[PDB]
Amino acid sequence: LKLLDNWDSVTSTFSKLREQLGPVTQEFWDNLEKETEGLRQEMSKDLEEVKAKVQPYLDDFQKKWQEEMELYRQKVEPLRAELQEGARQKLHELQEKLSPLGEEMRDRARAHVDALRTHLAPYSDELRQRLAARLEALKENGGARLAEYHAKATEHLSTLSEKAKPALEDLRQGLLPVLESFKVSFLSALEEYTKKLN
Amino acid sequence: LKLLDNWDSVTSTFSKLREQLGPVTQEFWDNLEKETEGLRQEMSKDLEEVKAKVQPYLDDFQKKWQEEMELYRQKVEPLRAELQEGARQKLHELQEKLSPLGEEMRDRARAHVDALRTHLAPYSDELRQRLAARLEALKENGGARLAEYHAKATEHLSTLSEKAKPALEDLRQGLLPVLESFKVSFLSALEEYTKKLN
Ligand SMILES: CCCCCCCC/C=C\CCCCCCCC(=O)OC[C@H](COP(=O)(O)OCC[N+](C)(C)C)OC(=O)CCCCCCC/C=C\CCCCCCCC
Ligand SMILES: CCCCCCCC/C=C\CCCCCCCC(=O)OC[C@H](COP(=O)(O)OCC[N+](C)(C)C)OC(=O)CCCCCCC/C=C\CCCCCCCC
Ligand SMILES: CCCCCCCC/C=C\CCCCCCCC(=O)OC[C@H](COP(=O)(O)OCC[N+](C)(C)C)OC(=O)CCCCCCC/C=C\CCCCCCCC
Ligand SMILES: CCCCCCCC/C=C\CCCCCCCC(=O)OC[C@H](COP(=O)(O)OCC[N+](C)(C)C)OC(=O)CCCCCCC/C=C\CCCCCCCC
Ligand SMILES: CCCCCCCC/C=C\CCCCCCCC(=O)OC[C@H](COP(=O)(O)OCC[N+](C)(C)C)OC(=O)CCCCCCC/C=C\CCCCCCCC
Ligand SMILES: CCCCCCCC/C=C\CCCCCCCC(=O)OC[C@H](COP(=O)(O)OCC[N+](C)(C)C)OC(=O)CCCCCCC/C=C\CCCCCCCC
Ligand SMILES: CCCCCCCC/C=C\CCCCCCCC(=O)OC[C@H](COP(=O)(O)OCC[N+](C)(C)C)OC(=O)CCCCCCC/C=C\CCCCCCCC
Ligand SMILES: CCCCCCCC/C=C\CCCCCCCC(=O)OC[C@H](COP(=O)(O)OCC[N+](C)(C)C)OC(=O)CCCCCCC/C=C\CCCCCCCC
Ligand SMILES: CCCCCCCC/C=C\CCCCCCCC(=O)OC[C@H](COP(=O)(O)OCC[N+](C)(C)C)OC(=O)CCCCCCC/C=C\CCCCCCCC
Ligand SMILES: CCCCCCCC/C=C\CCCCCCCC(=O)OC[C@H](COP(=O)(O)OC[C@H](N)C(=O)O)OC(=O)CCCCCCC/C=C\CCCCCCCC
Ligand SMILES: CCCCCCCC/C=C\CCCCCCCC(=O)OC[C@H](COP(=O)(O)OC[C@H](N)C(=O)O)OC(=O)CCCCCCC/C=C\CCCCCCCC
Repeated sequence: LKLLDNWDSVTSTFSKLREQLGPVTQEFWDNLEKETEGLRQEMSKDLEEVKAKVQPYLDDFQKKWQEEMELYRQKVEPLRAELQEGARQKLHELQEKLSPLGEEMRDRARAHVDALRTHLAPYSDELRQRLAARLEALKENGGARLAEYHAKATEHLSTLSEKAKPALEDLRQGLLPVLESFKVSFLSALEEYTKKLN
Repeated sequence: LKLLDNWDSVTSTFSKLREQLGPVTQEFWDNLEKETEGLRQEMSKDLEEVKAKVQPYLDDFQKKWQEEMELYRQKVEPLRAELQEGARQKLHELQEKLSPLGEEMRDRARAHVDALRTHLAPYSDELRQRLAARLEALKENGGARLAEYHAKATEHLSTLSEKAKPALEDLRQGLLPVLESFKVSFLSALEEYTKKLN
């Protein structure tokens, strides 16, 4: 009955609020009407004058924009002409280098890579020797390491059997009564919660 | 209660671990010896050959570095001159643009700003006329709203006190017996809980 009576206090509040919301909206709408009414009178000024002035405003900016566009176009032509001539000259100077210095770079690259090839050839040969030596050393040792690891694993497993058998059985032998004692507490605890929560 | 039994089992596993550690580390060290010495067989040749590899490699790289460095002297240096003249030309091209177009942009700015002067000032003044009416409406509706809010405040306060009294009465009149009931449930709960956690 707690929530039932408490809800009544909430319901009455809603009723009181609803009876107040009426006048609230009535007066608020009334005040809003004056607000919008004023804004309407203002709209007949704001938009009216902004439209009456939008003509000379836009025409002014447009006129000047046209001048700006004309001036820009009157400049863009000779400017592009200068840029084009300059570009041709500058690009030509670049071509005067891309060709000789380009071939020079290619010719030097020939030597660069040729020396590299003549270096990589014996290098890789010796690298193969290194790999052969390293892999073989790691192989002979690898087999021993694997054999040793097998022994270590064998000893690990045999000792693990001291855990998988005795220790595990011991744990189970402990778990059994542990679970039983836990069952006792769990059973009573469940009764406890149920006795108080219901 | 049987933690001693479990702990002993853990102790046994620790001893078994040590029984492993001894032999395992012994052969592991023997393994490490094979690894260290084995790796040394590789490392000796590796390091010795590294000397016979890095020396002619740095030399080869230095040769290429010279070709590249000297190459850059016959490329970057003259190109710096080509680009210098090109930049100077471009700067001249730009200077002959930033001056006329620069003052032109300023003239445009003058025409736009002066326009904005007679476009923003008069408009803001008209906006002042509008804002005055807007604020006047807001002040009127605000004055009314202040009264409405004041009235509604008293109406809401009366409904609040009209609720607070009986609500607090019923709430306390509910809390009093409910607390006693809660105490009973809590006392029985605690009393029995300590019995299970005994
Ligand atoms: C059937 C279903 C029923 C439904 C349930 C309804 C029943 C609920 C019943 C009662 C609720 C009322 C709450 C208790 C009344 C508060 C009394 C009060 O005024 O108590 C203030 C104390 C703070 O101590 P003090 O400094 O005043 O005292 C030390 C004084 N010496 C240092 C200053 C001098 O507070 C305390 O006792 C309270 C604990 C500490 C308060 C810390 C402040 C917490 C603030 C905000 C938490 C907001 C979480 C929201 C964020 C979520 C984001 C997602
Ligand atoms: C239909 C169902 C609808 C849903 C229901 C909604 C729930 C509403 C009901 C209950 C809410 C539970 C909260 C009650 C807690 C008490 C608040 C209060 O009363 O605490 C008074 C104190 C006085 O200050 P002190 O230094 O002595 O206390 C400092 C003391 N210590 C440090 C312990 C805190 O205040 C403070 O602690 C800090 C507060 C400062 C307040 C300044 C007021 C400024 C004026 C106007 C702000 C307008 C807000 C508009 C929102 C409308 C609200 C109706
Ligand atoms: C201390 C005393 C404090 C005084 C407190 C004042 C309380 C008055 C305020 C609010 C009344 C709360 C009413 C709650 C009752 C439940 C109504 C209901 O049956 O609720 C459920 C419905 C439907 O579920 P749903 O649509 O939410 O879920 C959508 C999710 N799906 C689709 C999965 C279903 O929810 C809906 O109908 C959505 C309802 C959202 C409407 C909230 C009320 C907004 C009121 C005013 C807005 C302000 C206008 C002013 C601005 C004008 C400036 C000129
Ligand atoms: C939420 C927490 C965030 C808080 C941050 C913001 C606070 C700052 C305060 C206010 C700024 C809010 C402005 C954004 C306006 C909301 C727009 C919106 O998201 O709206 C949604 C509503 C809901 O409906 P709907 O979208 O489902 O339907 C339309 C769809 N259809 C086609 C499907 C059926 O749309 C409607 O109610 C329909 C609208 C009908 C338009 C009528 C226009 C009448 C003309 C003039 C009125 C005069 C105003 C005077 C100026 C006074 C300024 C003080
Ligand atoms: C007294 C009262 C006066 C005060 C007024 C002052 C303000 C007036 C200013 C702007 C209002 C615009 C008026 C609406 C009228 C038309 C709108 C419209 O439709 O005009 C169409 C245009 C063009 O479109 P079109 O390609 O079809 O025509 C191009 C076709 N030709 C090339 C192919 C041939 O469009 C446009 O002018 C669209 C430009 C606007 C861009 C909107 C997209 C926004 C995108 C994302 C929202 C991001 C929010 C970011 C938040 C972060 C903030 C930090
Ligand atoms: C951990 C052992 C302790 C070592 C110490 C004692 C030594 C014992 C003696 C010898 C060791 C023998 C080594 C054998 C281990 C190889 C494991 C392996 O080959 O694994 C990779 C496999 C790959 O998957 P798949 O090809 O079989 O499946 C694909 C299935 N499809 C395609 C078929 C359907 O995965 C599997 O077999 C999944 C097996 C998941 C194993 C989870 C073990 C988590 C234990 C500890 C993590 C934390 C260590 C940090 C301790 C910090 C202490 C401070
Ligand atoms: C002293 C200590 C001892 C010494 C130790 C060092 C030993 C290391 C040994 C050899 C180095 C080679 C490493 C990379 C292995 C792959 C070699 C190979 O078979 O590669 C083939 C690729 C394929 O290219 P494609 O022309 O057939 O395909 C063009 C296709 N389409 C046109 C559709 C775009 O060739 C490429 O990625 C390269 C061609 C693209 C050129 C890119 C620019 C590179 C910049 C500077 C030259 C750097 C030389 C340094 C070596 C690194 C090479 C990546
Ligand atoms: C001892 C050895 C010395 C090494 C010296 C090397 C530098 C000396 C300079 C020049 C001569 C060597 C030339 C090597 C450069 C050419 C790389 C190349 O063959 O490029 C071709 C790619 C093709 O693109 P795609 O659209 O046809 O393929 C997209 C189509 N799909 C997706 C199907 C594949 O790119 C293009 O053609 C676009 C070209 C963009 C330019 C890339 C140049 C990158 C080089 C260096 C910048 C590094 C900055 C790192 C900073 C660290 C400093 C320590
Ligand atoms: C239905 C509508 C009716 C109106 C309801 C009025 C009745 C009150 C009823 C219930 C309580 C509502 C809950 C208030 C919310 C708690 C806010 C809070 O947690 O507040 C304390 C915190 C703590 O920081 P602090 O105090 O050290 O810093 C203050 C900094 N200070 C000096 C620099 C400016 O403050 C902050 O987070 C900083 C924010 C402080 C803002 C103060 C606002 C001052 C404005 C006007 C004062 C008007 C009083 C007239 C009352 C009108 C009755 C009709
Ligand atoms: C860590 C990230 C680095 C990224 C850098 C990106 C920027 C690239 C832009 C321009 C190229 C670099 C242009 C470098 C110009 C050198 C500028 C210079 O004087 O630098 C000095 C510093 C010294 O630092 P310290 O901390 O040692 O001492 C600071 C000192 N006390 C102080 O108060 O300043 O040394 C340095 O950091 C610079 C080392 C220069 C050695 C190599 C000089 C290069 C010479 C020739 C070029 C040959 C090109 C070879 C490459 C071809 C391809 C294979
Ligand atoms: C009457 C029965 C009713 C039944 C109740 C059933 C439910 C019980 C469950 C929850 C209710 C308890 C709710 C307790 C809420 C505690 C709220 C609180 O103030 O917490 C703070 C403490 C802080 O401890 P620390 O004090 O040691 O502080 C030092 C801190 N680092 C510093 O620099 O200052 O944090 C801690 O409590 C944790 C560390 C505690 C250290 C001591 C830990 C000591 C723990 C146990 C005691 C020894 C066991 C003896 C055997 C008896 C059992 C048979």
